[PDB]
Amino acid sequence: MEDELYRQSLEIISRYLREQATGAKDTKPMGRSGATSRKALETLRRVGDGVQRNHETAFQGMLRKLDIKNEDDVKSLSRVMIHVFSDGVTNWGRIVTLISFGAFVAKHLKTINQESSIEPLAESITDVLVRTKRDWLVKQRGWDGFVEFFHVEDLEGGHHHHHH
Repeated sequence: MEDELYRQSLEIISRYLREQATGAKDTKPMGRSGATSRKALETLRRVGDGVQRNHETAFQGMLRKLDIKNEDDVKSLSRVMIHVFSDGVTNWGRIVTLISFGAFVAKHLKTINQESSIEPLAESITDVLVRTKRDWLVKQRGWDGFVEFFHVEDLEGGHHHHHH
């Protein structure tokens, strides 16, 4: 029921959530795009951790009244995930914030034994991503554009904001 682009992104996000949940690094290969998914994953984990550090005090504020006890709560998280992009602006950092918050909830899920909820949660992250940022993903090469924007394997700058 997915797209090729959906499966690749789903795999990347799925791994990061499982790694954060298990408190360790995973062993699986990267989905579809060997290099793109690799560079995307390592960038996601390094910057996502930082986002969690500064945002943790904020996320816990909602997480306490959320507490996912079944997939239906994840379906509710989807509504929040949509609002995470409702800023109107671009900011690839929000893409990171989406996946980072997903991992932040995922680690809580494994803590409460709800690991089965983590995977459909990762699908929810990818679902909203592909639902609203579909065109941006392919047009700006999403993951390839993500790594240059945050300047990991980049040597130019990535930043080139133009409004019209």
